[PDB]
Amino acid sequence: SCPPCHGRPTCTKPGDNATPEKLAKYQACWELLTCPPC
Repeated sequence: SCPPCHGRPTCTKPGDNATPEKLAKYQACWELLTCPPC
C-alpha cells in the first residue's frame, strides 16, 4: 500500500484548489505519509 518513489506524484497540495475526486488523490497521498519513502 506504499507508493513507489522512483517517479511519484508529490501530491502535497491539501485539495484547496480541488473539490471533486480530484482532491481524493491528495487526500489519499497525504495519508500515505504514514509509510516512509526512499
